[PDB]
Order: sequence, then C-alpha cells, then structure tokens
Amino acid sequence: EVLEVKTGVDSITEVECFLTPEMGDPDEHLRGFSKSISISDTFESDSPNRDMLPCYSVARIPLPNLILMWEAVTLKTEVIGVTSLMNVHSNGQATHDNGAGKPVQGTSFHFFSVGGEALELQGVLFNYRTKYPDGTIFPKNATVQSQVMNTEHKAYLDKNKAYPVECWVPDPTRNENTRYFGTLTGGENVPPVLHITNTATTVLLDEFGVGPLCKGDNLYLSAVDVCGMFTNRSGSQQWRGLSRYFKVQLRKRRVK
Amino acid sequence: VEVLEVKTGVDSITEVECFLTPEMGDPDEHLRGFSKSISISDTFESDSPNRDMLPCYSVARIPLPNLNILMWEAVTLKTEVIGVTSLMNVHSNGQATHDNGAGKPVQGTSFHFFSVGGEALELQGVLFNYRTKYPDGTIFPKNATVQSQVMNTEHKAYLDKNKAYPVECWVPDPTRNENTRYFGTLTGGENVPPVLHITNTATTVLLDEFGVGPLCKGDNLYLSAVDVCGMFTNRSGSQQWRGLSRYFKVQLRKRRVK
Amino acid sequence: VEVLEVKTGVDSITEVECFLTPEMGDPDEHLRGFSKSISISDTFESDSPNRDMLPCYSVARIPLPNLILMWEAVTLKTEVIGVTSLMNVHSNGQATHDNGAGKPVQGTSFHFFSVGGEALELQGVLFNYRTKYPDGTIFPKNATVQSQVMNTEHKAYLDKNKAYPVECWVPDPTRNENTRYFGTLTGGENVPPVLHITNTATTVLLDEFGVGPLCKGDNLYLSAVDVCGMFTNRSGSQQWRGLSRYFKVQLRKRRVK
Amino acid sequence: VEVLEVKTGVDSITEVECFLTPEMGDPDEHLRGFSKSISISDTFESDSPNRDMLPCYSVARIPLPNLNILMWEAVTLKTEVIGVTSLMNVHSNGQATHDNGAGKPVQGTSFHFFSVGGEALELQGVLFNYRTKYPDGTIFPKNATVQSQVMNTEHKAYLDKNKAYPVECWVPDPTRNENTRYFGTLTGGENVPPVLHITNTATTVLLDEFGVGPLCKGDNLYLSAVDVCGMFTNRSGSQQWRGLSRYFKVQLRKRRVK
Amino acid sequence: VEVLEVKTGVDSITEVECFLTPEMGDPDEHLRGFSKSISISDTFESDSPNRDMLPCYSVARIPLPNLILMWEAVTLKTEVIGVTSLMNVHSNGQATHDNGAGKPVQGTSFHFFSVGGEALELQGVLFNYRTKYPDGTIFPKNATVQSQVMNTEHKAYLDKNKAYPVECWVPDPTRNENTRYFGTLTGGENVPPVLHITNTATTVLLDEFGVGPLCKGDNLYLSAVDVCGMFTNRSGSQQWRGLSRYFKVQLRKRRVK
Ligand SMILES: CC(=O)N[C@H]1[C@H]([C@H](O)[C@H](O)CO)O[C@@](O[C@H](CO)[C@@H](O)[C@@H]2O[C@@](O)(C(=O)O)C[C@H](O)[C@H]2NC(C)=O)(C(=O)O)C[C@@H]1O
Ligand SMILES: CC(=O)N[C@H]1[C@H]([C@H](O)[C@H](O)CO)O[C@@](O[C@H](CO)[C@@H](O)[C@@H]2O[C@@](O)(C(=O)O)C[C@H](O)[C@H]2NC(C)=O)(C(=O)O)C[C@@H]1O
Ligand SMILES: CC(=O)N[C@H]1[C@H]([C@H](O)[C@H](O)CO)O[C@@](O)(C(=O)O)C[C@@H]1O
Ligand SMILES: [K+]
Ligand SMILES: [K+]
Repeated sequence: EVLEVKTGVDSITEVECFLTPEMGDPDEHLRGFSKSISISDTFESDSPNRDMLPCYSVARIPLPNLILMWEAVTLKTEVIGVTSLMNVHSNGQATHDNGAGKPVQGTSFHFFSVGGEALELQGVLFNYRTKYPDGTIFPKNATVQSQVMNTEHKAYLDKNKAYPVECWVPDPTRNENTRYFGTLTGGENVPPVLHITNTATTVLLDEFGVGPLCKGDNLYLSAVDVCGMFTNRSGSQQWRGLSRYFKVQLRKRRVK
Repeated sequence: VEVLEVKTGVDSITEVECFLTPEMGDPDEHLRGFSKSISISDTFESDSPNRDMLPCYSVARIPLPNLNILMWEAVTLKTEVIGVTSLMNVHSNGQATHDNGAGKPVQGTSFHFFSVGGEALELQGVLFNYRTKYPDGTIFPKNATVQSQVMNTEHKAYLDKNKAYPVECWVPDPTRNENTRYFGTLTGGENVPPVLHITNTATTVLLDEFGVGPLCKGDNLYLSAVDVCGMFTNRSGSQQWRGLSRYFKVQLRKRRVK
Repeated sequence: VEVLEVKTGVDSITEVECFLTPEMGDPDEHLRGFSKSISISDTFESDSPNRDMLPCYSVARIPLPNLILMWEAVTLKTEVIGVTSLMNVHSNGQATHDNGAGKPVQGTSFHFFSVGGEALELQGVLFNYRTKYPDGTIFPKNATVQSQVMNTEHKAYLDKNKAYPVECWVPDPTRNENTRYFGTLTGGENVPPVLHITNTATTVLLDEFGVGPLCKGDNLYLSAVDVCGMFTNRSGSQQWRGLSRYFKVQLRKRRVK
Repeated sequence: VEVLEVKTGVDSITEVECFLTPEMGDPDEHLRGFSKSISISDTFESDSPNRDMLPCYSVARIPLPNLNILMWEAVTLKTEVIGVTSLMNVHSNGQATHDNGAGKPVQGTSFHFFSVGGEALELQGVLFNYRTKYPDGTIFPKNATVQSQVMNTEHKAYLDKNKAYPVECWVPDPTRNENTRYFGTLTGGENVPPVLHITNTATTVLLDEFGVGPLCKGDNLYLSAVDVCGMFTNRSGSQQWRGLSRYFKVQLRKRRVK
Repeated sequence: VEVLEVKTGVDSITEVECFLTPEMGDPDEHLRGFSKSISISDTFESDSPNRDMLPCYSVARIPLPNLILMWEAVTLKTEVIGVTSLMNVHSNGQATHDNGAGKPVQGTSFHFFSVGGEALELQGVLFNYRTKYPDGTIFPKNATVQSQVMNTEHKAYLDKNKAYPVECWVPDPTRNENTRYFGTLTGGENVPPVLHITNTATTVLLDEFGVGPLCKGDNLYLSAVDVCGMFTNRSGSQQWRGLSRYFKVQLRKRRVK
C-alpha cells in the first residue's frame, strides 16, 4: 500500500555520487582498462582471465535514517571524462603512416539503473562452454540452453568487481522496484557518441506516479560504461571505461 | 463481432509474461542460438539451403483463463531482447580484427521483429530467388514462380508452428492481420552494428484508432518474434547467424462482444 | 473549385487496398524484381543504358465508385513487402571475405510513394544530358546542358508503367497540388537498407486546410519506387533489387463547386 | 521600424515560386552542375584554386507586387532539392566500386543551405587557409591575415551577385541577418552518403518569436541556396563537385509598419 | 540568496553578442585554428604532448551593465562560425585515392558550450595518469592511477584562456549550479563532421524553477570547445582543426535578497 507523499522542508533529500568503472585493472597503472584481449584457439576452450572481463558497477548509498520510505523521483546522469578519449598520442596504433593514434572505438555498453534494492540479473552466455574465472560470479550449471535462456541463472548485483558484463543482463521478469536503461552498440569501428549536460533530467516515476522505494533506507545505483577499446601500437586491444555521475532526488513516502 | 464494453472489477484483468527463444538453426548440441555457417550457391537455381542454416520465426500460443461472449483484449506490451551483453564476448575463437587484435563482434544483417495478436500471425511469402529449394521440415512458399520474387498472392500462411517458417521467405501480410499488431526492422549490410536498447520503462499500447486491442479467439494469445542480431565470424572466416530471446509482458482486460 | 462539406453516413467512405510491383528492368524470365547487371560507359557522350538496366517508376490508376461529389483521399498505410527476402545471403552472392557469407543487398536506394487525385506530375533532371535513353522508355526530350540542373521543357505525367526511368524524373514541386508525395534518396555504395514494417502507422493526407487529394474522374493514382540497393553476384557484377509496396487508402465523399 | 497589424482581405496575400540553379564551376559547355576536377596544391602556401573548381552561393532577388507604409512579410517556405534521382546514374564514366561492379555514386562532403530574407543575405568570411589565393572573378575575403582562419571581422559582405561568392570562404553572418531566416548543414567526409528527402507536405514557418517574418525592403524578396551534394568520381579517380537546383515557394502577407 | 521578482520596463533587458575563437595550439604564425601535428609516444609511460599539440577550452568573461539586482541569463543562440571552410579539400591535403580530392577534416570531435554567472567548474579525468602535461598548461596535479577514472582532488575553474587542455578536463557535474553546459564527444578517426547553422534556434537557460544563471559581479561567462576533427596533410601527418563559436545571450534584471 503506497499512500501519500510527505511535504515540508524536511521531506526531500538528494544523493550525488560517481560510480567508477570496473574494466579489469590488469596492473597498478591501468585503472579503467582491461587486460589486452586474447582469442581462444577453439570455441570450447574459451577461458577468459578475470582482468580481461569488464564487470557491472554498483553502489549502495545510505539515506537519512527514517512507515516512511525514501522514494527516488528524478535522476541526472552522465559519463565523466569524455574528453580523455581525445588522447590520441599515448602509444596507440597510427591510423596510417605519420598519422595520429586510433581513438577508443568499437563495441560499447552504456547502462545505468536506480533502485530501492539490488538490481536483479538474468544470465545469458554467448558460449555456454566458456570457463569463467575465479573471482567472478557467473551463471552456474550452464547448459547449451544458457546461450538463449536458462531461467536457473538468477542473481543480484550485490558485489562490485564481480558480475561480468558479458554474462548478465537486467532481469525483465523482476526489477519492479528499479528503473534501468541500457544500450549495446556492437562493431569494431563504432564511434563513441557521448553527450554531457546538466540540463537533462529523467523521471523515475512509474505510470502510477511511484518511484523506486528504498528498502532499509538504501539507494542502489548500478552502471556500466564500456566506451570501446583502446588499440596499442602493437595492435593489442583493451576495453576502456569511464565513471558515471548520478544525482538522485528523493522524497518521503508513507506506506502501509 | 460488435465490440461492446470493457468489464471492470478485480477479476477483469490478467498479465502474460514470457520469453520466446530464437530459432536460428541450432546445427549441433552446442550451438543453440546460432545457425550453421553460411555457404553460397554457385547459381540461383542451385540455391539449396540446409534447414539448420535458416533462421525461422518464433511463435508462442499462450492459453488464457477460460471465459464463457467475453474475450481477452491485449492492451499493452513491454518487450526487449534478452542477453544483449553476450555480444561483448570477443574472445571465443573469433576472427581478429587485425594482427594481435580482439575478435570481431557480431554484426551485419539483422531483423528484429515482434507481434501480439488474438490469433496466428498471417504471412505473405516473398522470395529473393524463386528457384531456391527450401529444405524438408520447413514450411515455405509452394508453387513459386518468378512473380514470387515481387508478389505472388498464392503465398499465404499462418505462423502456426515453431522452427518451421523461415524468416527469409515470409513477412507479415499487410492485407490481413486486423487482429494483430506487428513491428519489425530489417537493417541490412555486412558491417552494420547491432544497436540494442534495454529498459523496463517503455510500454507499447496495442489499441487501434478505435480503442480496441487484439481480441483473443478461443482464449489464446499469440506472440511472435525474430531477433537475428547479425552474424558471428569464426577464426576461419565462416559466418553464422546469432539470435537472442525476446521478453514479452502483455496486459489484458476482459471485453464483451456480440 | 470551391471545396464544400464532407458527406457522412455508411455510404460515404470507401477504401482502396493494393500492391504496386517494382519495375527494376527484369532482364530475363528468372529475374523479376532485379535489373540487368550495371555496365559503365567509357565517357559521358557514350552513356547508352539499355532498357532492362533502368529502374522505372511504378504507377496504378485505381478506378473508384462512380459519383458535384469527389472522392477525397484522407489516410494512407503503406509498407515495403518482403523485407526479409534480403536475408538470402546464400544465393550466388559475392562473399564478404574468404569463407564468409554472401553480401546482402546494399548501396544506393530510392524509396518513394505518392497518392493523388490525378497522375503524378514529373520534372526531368539528367545526371548527364548526353545520355542516350533507350527505345521503350519515356525520357526528357531535346535535352541540353541546362537539363543537368533545370530545363523547364521536361514536363511529364507518370501515366504509364515500365516507362519512366527513375534516374530521369522527379516529382515536379512546381505542380502536384492534388497529390501528396514522399521520397528519400540514400546514395553510396555501402549504405545499409533500413526497412521498417508495422500495421500501426498511418499517414494523414489532408493539407493545411483539411483537404486531401480529390479524385478527378473517380480515379485514384498511386505511385512508388522502392529500389532497395544493389545485389552483387559472385563475379562482382551488380544489379538493382526492388520490392513491392502495399497501399491502403481511406477515402470519403466531398462536395465541390 | 514599428511593426503594426497584418492586412486581411483576398489580395492581402501573394506567393513566390521559383528555382535557383547551382553554380558549381561549370568547367565546360557540357558540365553544367559540376565543378572542375579537384586538384591539390603542393604546399599550404601555394593553394590557388581555379574559379571553375569553386562552388558559389546562389541568389535570386525577386520583385514583389508594388505596395506604396505597407511591406510584404514572408510567412512560410516550402523548399526541395530538384533532381535527387539523377544520382542513380551509376553507369556514366564512373569509377567501378570493385572489379565488374557499378559506378561509384555521388558521395562525400556536402553543404545544403537555404535562406529567405527581406534584403540580401549578410556574409562573414572564414578561410580554411588564409594564404589561399582566390581567383579573378570571385569575391573573397580581402586583406586576409592568419586571424581570418578563425575570425576576422573585416570580412563582411552581401550575397548580391551570382557566380561570385565561393561557398568555402563565406558563411551567413550570425551577428547580422535579423531580417533573414537561414538554415544550413555541412556534412563532411569523403564517404558520406547523400540523404535527400523530397515531399510537398513540409512547410517551414518564417516568423520569429514575436510572430514577425522577414519584411521585404523595396518590395524585394531574397532567396539564397547552396546544394553541393557530394563529389562525382570518374573512371580515372578524379573528383568533381555535383550540385542540384533548389525549389522555393514562399507565402507572403501585407504588414503595416511605421 | 532568495530569488524574487523579475524587473520590467525598457531598462530591464540587455543582450550580449560575441564570438569565442578556438585555441587548438597554434604551432606557428600561419596556423591559427590548427594544432601542431600529432606525434605518438614510443611507450605508454612516456606520453609527453607538447603544448601546441593540445587543444584547450575557450572562455570569455563579458562585463554587463553595472547594477540587490542581478542579470539573469534567459536565452542563448549559438552556432559554429565558418563551417564551409571545411570544403577546402585542395590545400595540400592527402588524396583519398589516386587522383582524388584531399581528405576533408574528419574524425574525433568535441563540440561544447556553456553560459554561466561565474566561471565554469571543471573536474579532471586523465586517459593516462603518467602523461607528462607541458609547461604553460593547467592540468590535474598529483595525478595517481585513480585519476584515470575519478580523483576528486582534480578541481579547477575555467578562468584562463589557452590553458586548460580539453583532454584533461570536463565540466564538474557535482558543481555548476549557476551554469548551463552542453557538449558532445564524437570519437573515431573517420567520423564525419555534421555541423548545422541557423539563426532560428534558441536554447532557454532557465532551470526547472524558471531561474537562469545569475551573473555575479555583473559578469557573464561564456565557454566553448569546437574541435571539428583532424586535417590530414599530404605527408599523412594530422592536426586538430577548430572553429569559432557565436553566442547571443538575452538577459533580464532579477531582484535577489
Ligand atoms: C595501455 C597499456 O598499458 N598498453 C600496453 C599493453 C598493456 O599493458 C597490456 O597489453 C595489458 O594486458 O602492453 C603492451 O606490451 C605487452 C606486455 O608488455 C606486449 O609486449 C605483450 O607482452 C607479453 O609478455 C604479454 O603476454 O603480455 C607477450 C605478448 O606477446 C605481447 N603482445 C604483443 C601484442 O606483442 C602491448 O602492446 O600489449 C604495450 C602497451 O603499450
Ligand atoms: C597545415 C600545415 O601547415 N601543414 C604543414 C605541416 C604543419 O605545419 C606541421 O605538421 C605543424 O606541426 O607541416 C608539414 O611539414 C612538416 C614540417 O614543416 C614535416 O616535414 C615534418 O617536419 C619536421 O621537421 C617536424 O618535426 O615538424 C620533421 C618531420 O619528420 C616531418 N614530418 C613528416 C611526416 O614528414 C607536415 O607534413 O607535417 C607540411 C604541411 O603542409
Ligand atoms: C561457434 C562455432 O561452433 N564455431 C565453429 C564452426 C561452427 O561449429 C560450424 O561452422 C557450424 O556450421 O566450425 C568451424 O569448423 C569453422 O567453421 O571454422 C570452427 C568454429 O570454431
Ligand atoms: K505551384
Ligand atoms: K545582431
């Protein structure tokens, strides 16, 4: 039972933060990058290293202690550091003789969610025989059906640096208390197109005028911003991610 | 059928929620969601695709709570492609984009399609090449002539079976389908990027201009889909179609008819 | 003419539903919907395309129930029929790369449709005024170099099928008061077809005064071109490929003076 | 001026319909609508384009019915590029896309621009390379300096002559042009596809935020255009700009002013 | 500060019109609007771009009529000036193919503008934290590996021209309450510039409460980046090319307490 919104000065609050990307971080200098990508010699021997796998980012944000629940009403969000991708001089692969370095480009996934509980995930595997590495949380008891839909693969995005992007998507059969948005753009030559502005707001209310309700006074923010790949001089390629800004406005809602 | 009032009350609404798996060909026990690698005939008349090389339309007939004249009326749809991020696996015996590079991602010709109706989707056959010999186990335009390459009105069918109706020879029949709402996009070209959006905040309203949605004959709801995302290229250069499942959530209400 | 009131009642509306087949050239008895392989002239002066290499505008004149009252075209639903046929990448096509699938239809496309109460009015514009157009086509006559940009002599009516080459003629924007036309040229050898289908989309044909095309002599004119791109066979030769277009038009009776 | 009421009555309105032809260079008696083949200087400093290699802005000054204080106010515009299908001629001395293939279509850098005003379009000069030597017979930014490569406010002109103002060194002056409405898109890149839409159902309203359109000084309407569609590549690989004409229909009404 | 009513009367509005020139590096006396040609470091760790190879943010502080009342920015018209200059494909560029025209400016672009009542607030993000940024630039200091994703130490104001490298800094979304900013990064070596011009488009600068940027000390801050892409020289060497941006801002007097 969702009842009335509380009003008055005390009745609203705001959460602001940045979620850093988790692209694999293969050494102490490579925060925001994955390990260079290697290709298995056969389909059945696919065995990616942990540091080669971008993962979902998640933050649980504590809210002012309050039945009243905080209701998330609006979101401003954008990718932070878009202009860093203009560094075309840091030992990249020249576009042609005497040219500048190739910029970050290729397959991207840009995703964010705001919810009153952890994002609920459904597993789908490109190749069910992929051996996922220690330190990741991946679909278990994979079968050939996992390549299209195996309803056994349910999870909560409840840990950082853990749930690989390629194994998991938001579960559309759940997530009633979350609003999620994502775009996959695939292809090795896809250009990043990244917009920034402090004038754009997304409303998180459903068709009944109710936003995510924050259980235990916690707000869940999740993101992925794989921008593409950086190509080194040698031709090796690494995923590159960037952080995402969130500003969420919340109001006190009475519930029964 | 005269369409009369909508029934109200707690009893008057129901939801259907499900996923339709893709039917891309499934050439062996490890390759669910993929087709056989594509081979090319040497002439038009020798085009003889194997069944497991042909993506087919997916269909589900969903029984609804029995009525009875009341009919369930489909009012809204939420839908999306499930597993979009799986296409980020660029390390599983793909063809390197260049020396030392990552594997080429799934890309190229795609068809994304879905429909919700109160009866089977009605199909019209159109053939790229009327001399194509379609394989046993598929249902395809019969008595094809050269006119079948542009329009032959003999080729009518119902999407009434799974793993049967090849995508490439059938489309929704625009002269029929009064009791279905359908939506599709073909994006052709060997290098087209998949652009796949997901969100739980988007709803499609299924009502026509008179405020009437599909009416479920015999208390059955028909959901149909194709989500050929593109082709996967193996190390050898061979290419296979790759498809993904589609989620449907449909809200229905009871409607009286006479 | 003064346009007056719309008639009402059961008898006052009618509907036209049909398809227009493409006219791409049809170079032999197996290649309906395709053109002849494209050949290139050595010079502008030697450009001499054969008839079966030239896509043409499609047109249908549809008689309406006999009726001063005129039928007024109010709405249109339209789509390209057979879009999924372009997924046949296994039929004598040039491979994308070694061991790869066949190339799909792609490259230059023209998608066009019109609904009018009389024939579509055409204006001729020539890429190359020295092109010798073939017998059996209807093309701009007395062409001069000015025909490459605008020669007002080249006026015609789209009044015959398999006759008016697409590359020679466009809708005349200076006329066509009694037609609604819509078209997009997307040029380039690698452009991807993007073809949408749905039975939920309607185009309203009324102008800014609330008046649709009025059907002179109780004839409705439908015109289309749907050159989807080119098919490349294993030799590398390329042919235009077209598809049919569905039309459903709702009409109502209108009094005029 | 003080803008007062609009006149009404049958003869309070008039229409202008015409077309503007492109001025691409016209290098010989057979090549109207094309430029000369494009060549490239050996140094930045030696850039010296031929007149016939430089597309120019098109302009027409259209006399309106004599009024006298009343002025014609331009209210709406319909406009269209004329001859878009001509670009389907891929069989006329073109460079084949690959062995045995069709000719390459017109593609690459385009500039599509149109304006409607009650006086000549006001131009600001900006030079890619301030040391470019512009040819006799063109009107170009004079006394160019390195600052002309980004902004030199000395370079002001009126679009008041045809075959004169090269496209590449002039743009509409956004600091002026209060009595004109202008619209343009530059799409740059050697493989850019032309995307040209035609319809007689699209109208642009020319009224500003105060409900006032361009007011035609001396009963003259000014129409300006550029429609460089891309480049045509011939068999040798050499490239020429190709332009097309633009149709304009403008509706005007009588406005009292003081 | 409490925001109260807008003042009316003829005296109550003003307008600012200006252009901001690009700061791409200007490697010599002939190359205003271009950067130095781009060179690539031999190792990732040794990235060390020269100052004249780094485009920077442009900023102008514009004094307003001296006035508690404050000038409130309400609307903006803006566009890139000189878009057609990119049609110069004949000035010692690299031919796209044998006998072809020169490659146009293309590839990675950043188009950005802001209007505020105080300096734009910046947050630093580094592609490579071991990049040695050159003397004469203002760049994130005490860089660590966290600087490659988010190091909140890297805060700055866009308070100087020719100083803040584009690749190091973005608008700080956690600040800028009194600024409206808009930007698009389009990355990739072959992306085509798509540049629209028109004098008919207005951006409204009011927030959801109907309040625009309020100009502290009667100064308006305008900021811009218009890196259009790269020019490729005949040798293959590449230089960033930028263009100026026009701003017209309408302001009104607002009483505050
Ligand atoms: C951004 C960056 O750090 N780029 C460098 C990359 C990068 O650190 C790794 O690829 C991340 O996984 O490393 C480059 O050098 C590597 C390792 O130092 C290569 O020379 C590879 O070294 C190996 O030892 C290895 O397995 O990592 C052997 C392998 O054969 C080498 N690979 C190649 C393609 O030569 C790199 O080029 O990948 C340097 C780059 O600046
Ligand atoms: C628009 C323009 O001015 N283009 C010229 C460029 C340009 O001035 C610089 O690249 C700006 O940084 O210079 C070109 O010639 C240069 C020198 O003027 C080259 O020959 C390079 O000269 C060097 O002395 C240098 O380091 O700058 C040595 C270097 O090896 C040379 N680089 C190459 C690739 O040959 C140029 O091509 O870059 C001429 C161009 O018109
Ligand atoms: C995803 C997958 O299984 N790929 C494998 C394919 C397919 O099994 C068949 O082509 C299906 O027809 O077969 C290969 O021999 C090949 O063609 O190079 C090896 C490749 O690793
Ligand atoms: K007319
Ligand atoms: K001005």
